Amino acid sequence: DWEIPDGQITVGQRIGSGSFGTVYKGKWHGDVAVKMLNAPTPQQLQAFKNEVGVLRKTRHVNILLFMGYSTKPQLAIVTQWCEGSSLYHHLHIIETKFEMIKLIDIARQTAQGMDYLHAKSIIHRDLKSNNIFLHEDLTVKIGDFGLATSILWMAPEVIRMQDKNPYSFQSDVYAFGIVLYELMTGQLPYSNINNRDQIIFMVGRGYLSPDLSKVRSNCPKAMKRLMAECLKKKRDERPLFPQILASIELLARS
Ligand SMILES: CNc1ncc2cc(-c3cc(NC(=O)NCCC(C)(C)C)c(F)cc3C)c(C)nc2n1
Repeated sequence: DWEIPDGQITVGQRIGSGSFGTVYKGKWHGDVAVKMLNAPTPQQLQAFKNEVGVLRKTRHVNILLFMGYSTKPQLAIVTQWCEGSSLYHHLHIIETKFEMIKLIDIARQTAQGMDYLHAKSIIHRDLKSNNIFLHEDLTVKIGDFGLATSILWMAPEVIRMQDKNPYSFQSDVYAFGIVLYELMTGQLPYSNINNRDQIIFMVGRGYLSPDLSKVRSNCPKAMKRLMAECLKKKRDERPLFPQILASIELLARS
């Protein structure tokens, strides 16, 4: 079992809070991250069993490591502690300038993790650079580091919400396409539009899409074509991760 026996965790500094939990740094055989999700309602009890259920199906280096869960006093999920910042932070907050080979490597490791989740029939549903951690500044850890459950990474069919369920291996691929655009541009899509509602309406109709012409000239053609393919408006034109990963792997070998 992964139940952490009671009172073994030394909860330290609070890292963040939102409507759906509070996250702390803890001590449990070393540093850990602890997310505490509250007396708990049945909506909350169910979301807890779901996240635990999904986490415990994963053992891969590019996916954040689940370590256990506590049930009392509060519902809590315990994972490894990550050191450093999200890809979002590096690209758009402290604007780190990475060597092309490092951008491509970030791309590779994210594709590795996603390929993995999908091999297990796990749809992420919220992949964004903010949920890509660069641990030790070198290793990608995909998780969900947010506390609020996000439109720039949302596939057109997700926005319309007309074919519901709209989430699919392919909506994840789209999001990943938006991550590659960030990698290869240093920027978020649609930065010259300052109106959320319109981006929403325009992406969902296919009126607006990421400006691929902004892609750095030192980016390999093959990476640019991969981006355009992932970003495809009609979901089943998008490659899946086995194909996505093989491409990044192929181009890196050059
Ligand atoms: C800042 N460092 C750091 N390290 C580790 C961190 C770990 C988490 C975290 C994240 C999750 N959830 C989580 O990552 N869910 C998505 C998993 C999936 C990719 C398999 C679909 C959790 F259940 C518990 C915790 C503690 C969070 C929210 N933030 C973290 N922050």
